[PDB]
Amino acid sequence: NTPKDQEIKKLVDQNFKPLLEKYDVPGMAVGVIQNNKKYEMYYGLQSVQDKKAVNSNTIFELGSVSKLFTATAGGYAKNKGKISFDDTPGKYWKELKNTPIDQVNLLQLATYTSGNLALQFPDEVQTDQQVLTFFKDWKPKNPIGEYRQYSNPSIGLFGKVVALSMNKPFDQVLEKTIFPALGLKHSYVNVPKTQMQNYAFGYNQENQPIRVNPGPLDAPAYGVKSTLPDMLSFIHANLNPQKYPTDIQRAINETHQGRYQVNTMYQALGWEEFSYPATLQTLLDSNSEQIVMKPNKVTAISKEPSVKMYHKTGSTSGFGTYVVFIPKENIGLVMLTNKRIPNEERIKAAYVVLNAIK
Ligand SMILES: *[B@]([O])([C]N1[C]=C(C2=[C]C(C([N])=O)=[C][C]=[C]2)N=N1)OP([O])([O])=O
Repeated sequence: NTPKDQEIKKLVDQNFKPLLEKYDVPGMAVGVIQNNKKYEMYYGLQSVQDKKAVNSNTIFELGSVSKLFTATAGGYAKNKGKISFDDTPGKYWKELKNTPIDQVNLLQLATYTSGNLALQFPDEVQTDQQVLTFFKDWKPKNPIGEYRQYSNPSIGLFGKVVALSMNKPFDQVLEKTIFPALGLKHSYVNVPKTQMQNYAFGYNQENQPIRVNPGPLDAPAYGVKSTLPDMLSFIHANLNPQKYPTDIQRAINETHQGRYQVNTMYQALGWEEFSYPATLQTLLDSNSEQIVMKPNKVTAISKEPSVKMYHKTGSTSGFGTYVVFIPKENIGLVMLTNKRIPNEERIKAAYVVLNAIK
């Protein structure tokens, strides 16, 4: 009676479109993939001052969704035998050998359980020497492996170690190896001069234009930029790993493996994992201030569900991201905004749309 493309458009209009007015968001891209059919919805402006409309070429900052590519790079290196998750960083970054940080394994760095790493490096840490000094001077606090504290330095160090293991800088690992293996054409650590015209401005809480600041180990933690079509291709790879070459197939499957529990949230590699079907409140609880900002004692997985779903939020000063996929239903959703909106609104909108689709 109404074509599938129009039904998805109507659901996204009902649930995502009102957030633009509510939070004064200049631009938004919402993608759905179902049964290998991609649906792209674009709203508003990539640049207010240049009057440039959001389109399929628009490049957004992914923020912490960048961690999913770092995790994928880690999975790739492990399954090629370049690293083991039981290894310590000193094995690859020789200047960390026999330092206290060398008592933390790569899996613990990737999944934020060092027991003494905060969300950000200190502001003063900028250069490679300052990053090295920081990790050399690092001392434990909580028992290693027992406490989850969401941390850019933690997965940043994991990223740097993965890069050393593949004998390339981290930016080249993604741009030359991982992005091409996933078939991504417009995904960047460094947006080249020829694509700056497609790079959206972010907008802060006063709707002033801004972009991400350079930082220590930024690329592996929050430094990736992508388009809606690329992020839908990335969700396709996660929904259909069997259709990709062996190396990247095993990489993707590695990122789906739950490592521990924090109540109903299973920490996989980058991805957060949930028993499917999941309640809205289970997905909302995953990004509570308690889980995101504070240390939490982890428990061993005591119930492994047969059927799972996965999501990840991402924010920079000027951009919001949300990606979610459900293997059982062969469906996923990407939301990109050039203004931060509350995580709860991203998760709720996606939940209603993915549960409403026939
Ligand atoms: B990640 O996005 C955690 N997160 C937020 C940021 C960040 C970085 C900047 C910047 N200009 O460097 C500004 C604001 C925020 N880095 N890492 O995960 P979630 O939990 O979705 O915030």
